[PDB]
Amino acid sequence: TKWVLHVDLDQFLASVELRRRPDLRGQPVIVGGSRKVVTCASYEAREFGVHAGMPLRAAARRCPDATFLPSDPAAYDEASEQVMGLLRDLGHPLEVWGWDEAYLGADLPDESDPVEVAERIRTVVAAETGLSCSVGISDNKQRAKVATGFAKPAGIYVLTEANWMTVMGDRPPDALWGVGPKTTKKLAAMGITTVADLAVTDPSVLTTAFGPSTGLWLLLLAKGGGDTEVSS
Repeated sequence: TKWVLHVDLDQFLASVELRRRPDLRGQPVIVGGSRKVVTCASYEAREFGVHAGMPLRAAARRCPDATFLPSDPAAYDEASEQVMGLLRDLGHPLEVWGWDEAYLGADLPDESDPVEVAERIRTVVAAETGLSCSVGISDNKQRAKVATGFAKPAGIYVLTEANWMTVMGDRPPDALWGVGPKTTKKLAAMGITTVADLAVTDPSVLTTAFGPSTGLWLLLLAKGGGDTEVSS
């Protein structure tokens, strides 16, 4: 059996800063750089509606008691390379995206539980770097990344054909990875508001609205499919 695991570091920039400044643990921390915007908001800060991308002044308005730290890219680079090297050295095909994400493939004995590979990944990363990460598990990239959302924070989650529709069916199309807000507004205008509805929509409805290939890709995503090749 061929599996795909997606690894995502928890509140990466903030976590790296907390190494350098332990006193701040458990408190609203906001990292800001490049007019300056939020580059990473700690989970505590997010409870106040603060999110990556927003201007710092607007962030201060929402979380007056937060501690603002200057962005330090070179430390984030270093911290990421360490983690990525650690992932690569496990021997599986690996594909790195940005600083905090990676997809890795694992061809496993039909009986082996993939969750064990995920528990070792979490342990290695935590033991060697102090950082927590979450791991999504499936048989393609997109579904694995969606699985990661349910694993947050500091967790592991498995999404396959068995539980896919039960977990996703009633959610809006934008819960799918690869389907954004603009596409889901266009879909709402055509009377399509859940993943289950999109999954059984007639191909022609989608292809005339989004073109021949995009129409079909939306069906594949909604059925839980996606890219299967990781390739290092």
